Amino acid sequence: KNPKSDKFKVKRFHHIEFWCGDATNVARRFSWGLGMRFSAKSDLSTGNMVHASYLLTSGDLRFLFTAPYSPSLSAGEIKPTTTASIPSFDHGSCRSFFSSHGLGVRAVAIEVEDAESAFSISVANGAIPSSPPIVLNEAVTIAEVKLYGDVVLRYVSYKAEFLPGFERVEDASSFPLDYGIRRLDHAVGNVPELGPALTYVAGFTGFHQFAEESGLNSAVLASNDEMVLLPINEPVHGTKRKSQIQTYLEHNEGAGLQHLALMSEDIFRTLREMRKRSSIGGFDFMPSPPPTYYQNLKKRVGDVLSDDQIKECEELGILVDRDDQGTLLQIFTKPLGDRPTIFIEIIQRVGCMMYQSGGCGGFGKGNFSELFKSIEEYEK
Amino acid sequence: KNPKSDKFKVKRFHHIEFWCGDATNVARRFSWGLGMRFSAKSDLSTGNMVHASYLLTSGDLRFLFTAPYSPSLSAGEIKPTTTASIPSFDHGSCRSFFSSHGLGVRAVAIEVEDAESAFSISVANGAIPSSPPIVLNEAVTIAEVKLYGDVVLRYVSYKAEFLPGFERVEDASSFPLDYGIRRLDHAVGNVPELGPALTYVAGFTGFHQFAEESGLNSAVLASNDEMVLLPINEPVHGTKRKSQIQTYLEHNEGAGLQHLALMSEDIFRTLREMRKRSSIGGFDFMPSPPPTYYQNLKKRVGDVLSDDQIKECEELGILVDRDDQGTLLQIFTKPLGDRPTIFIEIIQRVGCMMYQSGGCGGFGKGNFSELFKSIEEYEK
Ligand SMILES: Cc1c(C(=O)C2=C(O)CCCC2=O)ccc2c1C(=O)N(Cc1ccc(C(F)(F)F)cc1)CC(=O)N2C
Ligand SMILES: Cc1c(C(=O)C2=C(O)CCCC2=O)ccc2c1C(=O)N(Cc1ccc(C(F)(F)F)cc1)CC(=O)N2C
Ligand SMILES: [Co+2]
Ligand SMILES: [Co+2]
Repeated sequence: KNPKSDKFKVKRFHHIEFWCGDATNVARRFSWGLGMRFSAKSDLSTGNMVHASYLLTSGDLRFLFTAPYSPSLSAGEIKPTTTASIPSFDHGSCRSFFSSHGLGVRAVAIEVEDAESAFSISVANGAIPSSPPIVLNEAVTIAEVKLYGDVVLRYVSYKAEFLPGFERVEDASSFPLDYGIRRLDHAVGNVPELGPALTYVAGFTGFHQFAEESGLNSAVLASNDEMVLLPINEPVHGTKRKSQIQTYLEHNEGAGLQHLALMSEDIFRTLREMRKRSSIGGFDFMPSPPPTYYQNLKKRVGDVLSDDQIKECEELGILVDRDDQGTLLQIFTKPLGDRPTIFIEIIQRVGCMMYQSGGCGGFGKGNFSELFKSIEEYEK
Repeated sequence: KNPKSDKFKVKRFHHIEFWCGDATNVARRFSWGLGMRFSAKSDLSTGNMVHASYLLTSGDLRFLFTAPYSPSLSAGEIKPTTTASIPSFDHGSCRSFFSSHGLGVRAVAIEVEDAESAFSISVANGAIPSSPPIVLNEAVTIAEVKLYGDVVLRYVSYKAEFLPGFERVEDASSFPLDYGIRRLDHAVGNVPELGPALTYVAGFTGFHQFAEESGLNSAVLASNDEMVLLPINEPVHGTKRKSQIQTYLEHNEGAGLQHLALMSEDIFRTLREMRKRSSIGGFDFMPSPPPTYYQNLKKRVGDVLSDDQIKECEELGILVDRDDQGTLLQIFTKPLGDRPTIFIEIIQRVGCMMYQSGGCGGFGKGNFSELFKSIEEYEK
């Protein structure tokens, strides 16, 4: 059931902002590893004396990487005279975030009809404000509320690129990489206590719960058309193997964003291209399932995937799960940086055609059991 | 003249250590951009709860990238019980370094006969101690003194890999990249005042001055066999164009390492390979000289380089300078990270055969004049 209870008009995921120590090196690594092109910048060369911010895009997916300059460059500025292009940025907040959590997501940004109204309604309904609505060049409004940990939910609304004060990137440094990634499917938080986290976020958004022994409990919040999807996990303590959610919270110094799931238009091509680059600057993937997992795929999805398509999943280490509505192909990277905290998921969904409805096939929760069983069977 | 006045036995450059916010992303970017292989690690997977450190190698060149974990992982440790593999590491020092200077070189490490003796003699002769000699697994001794700014000169000595507590990297993640870089030729500091910097460093090492209108004054300190080369620059103020040394000091928050010069066995292949990767995760190069510069090469080095070899320099943007002893091919990257501070030089030297003596052909100081003249001529 979908009660369509959003308290303001939400459109789509807009961008994800990483707070970094050095934005240049993270952005270049991510660009090569994920096949995202450099699309926009705001830095010293554009008159920004406060922060360096680089935008990568692939389809509709937008990854922003931001780091502070020396405060001495902007010491004479005040907020009314700032050269920052993102007015919510603060040197001390950014350094404190990074020192506490390491490399990770500061902002999950969604596009809304009216960022000022979304902010006001959110705070009226319990959201903890983080940055008030600020209108940029009479063209874009941006506002921020706390989501979980030190992650903010950022509202952006457009009267009619990316943000005022960003410049389009010179063609020569804009190499048109593309491994097939097209949009952000969902963004997932880890928290110590799921209940209070859900109540808080659903309280101020009106997002509804989307319909759904090893590590976690989780629930998913969704916008009216279920295209903005925000799962949240909590640990399940005193287990046989240690909870990966608890490990996250230990190494992250508390709650934060756990993973970003990136939809591909062709998950086979995306994984071929990403895996070719794992050991030359790109991303590594989690250890692949045993061959028993792929033999068991025939009985589970043999009506969705051909034998060749199942063998292609096996070559690439792709996992498969299935709803009553549709089927999910997914795979997980190793952690994106030094700490065993944030990672990326690549996904593609099949079914639920009307356009494809959001969350078709679920989130792969069946693959916890299915992986465990396949490895026990492979021990044989 | 070389008075061979080293106060202790110095062998060669050993490694360069970058202090990072996230060592993983910097190391992966550098590996792809420079063609260096992952050779060793010390991190959570090796029992290090303090710092993540990744070693890249190309020939004899060794680049170490280090970042701190959450102090909470090691809160119960004391120095006698530390799990750090580099005992001089300190969470607060590293975060303060990075917040102040951004991504850059913390340690210029040279191999010596006896790191404890080099440390004692250095401090007896005016060196400011930074980390005392510490013997690692009865096998390697490491000690540190201040060089300039927050950069340390690190002494390492071996009784008989890399460091105890580092593990050799699993083959699969060790892709054998190689664009031809073979060793560190020189490492260059920027300081506000050259005189006091020279007197200090030459005072405690016994390094001698190596024989040599636009931005700087500089001098070069050299070990007995002139294979350890440490140039130092100061700004020249009140100039037509602004001093690049002064710009460095402003954006770096004071003195620090300006550039690393990396010798290639085949600078043509290195630059072909690096330039292919500039816009897909690698490094960019400074704007190339005008064609007049390459026409002027015939009169300057036409007895060293063929016309084809001169045309190959032109295709790759390589600069050329010449001593009375030998000839230098060189080129400079754009800054390695967000700030206009540290960059890399790629070099190859021709002449001075006996092995090749250190510093053959100089450091390219003639290319300041030669670049200016060529651009004025190209304005035509
Ligand atoms: C996160 C995740 C999802 C997932 O998408 C999801 C939602 O979207 C919302 C509902 C709840 C949820 O879990 C689905 C399947 C899944 C994992 C998973 O996390 N794992 C471990 C794992 C550990 C450590 C690391 C790293 F080392 F990188 F930190 C990466 C993956 C292992 C594994 O076997 N299955 C099958
Ligand atoms: C550093 C340097 C050397 C050099 O090697 C050297 C020694 O080894 C010791 C003696 C003194 C010294 O200078 C040699 C030639 C040279 C430069 C040079 O720096 N430049 C500018 C330049 C600005 C900014 C940036 C960056 F934006 F990346 F910060 C990179 C290069 C411009 C240029 O035209 N010539 C010709
Ligand atoms: Co997921
Ligand atoms: Co140089």
